[PDB]
Amino acid sequence: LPKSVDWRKKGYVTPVKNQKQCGSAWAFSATGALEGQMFRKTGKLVSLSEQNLVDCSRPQGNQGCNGGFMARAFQYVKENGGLDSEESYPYVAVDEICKYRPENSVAQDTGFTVVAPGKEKALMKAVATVGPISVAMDAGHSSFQFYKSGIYFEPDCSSKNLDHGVLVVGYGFEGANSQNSKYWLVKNSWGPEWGSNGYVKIAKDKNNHCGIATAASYPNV
Ligand SMILES: [Cl-]
Ligand SMILES: [Cl-]
Ligand SMILES: [Cl-]
Repeated sequence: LPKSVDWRKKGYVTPVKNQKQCGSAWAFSATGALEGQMFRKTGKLVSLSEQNLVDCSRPQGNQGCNGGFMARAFQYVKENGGLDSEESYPYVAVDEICKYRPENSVAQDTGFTVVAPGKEKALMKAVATVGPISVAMDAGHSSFQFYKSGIYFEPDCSSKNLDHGVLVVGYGFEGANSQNSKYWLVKNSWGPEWGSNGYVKIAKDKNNHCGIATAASYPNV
């Protein structure tokens, strides 16, 4: 596998978004993964609608602004036959009536692939071969809220009890040795002002830190 990967440098990733006061990170994680796969398939980067997922995927088990899961979102896109663009179905950060319009669909998936649970090496293979990967993590810490620089490492982090969905866009390392001081490149949905331009480096190969490889998945397009 490559010593480092950064799908942002290849055009696969949209600018950082902001979920605001709605518990929809699962939807931003899912649109980010679908944006990358649609780019890999067509060469066009098109921002996708989180609101479409918030409003319409209750049957699949999502709860809108009260939480959800990325795999359930990919399930909805498969069952639904499509997903609207951000532009045609704008984000308003509250639960609303489903307004899915097939004529505005710009994405599709046939299901999704699961990374083996807990395997950082398996997550590394998927990031390297596929593109950006949806992942769950434990983000419930002030140290995460005020993250700014460096490789994030929080002793209080759980690898099992997770509460946030994010997007792994690559991986890398500090210094000249590719085998140490490793990190995951993670896209958040708290706006560009949060973190490092909306991104965070999470410690890699430090026993599945914050659960990054516990529940990872990507859409099949
Ligand atoms: Cl999931
Ligand atoms: Cl840094
Ligand atoms: Cl940056």
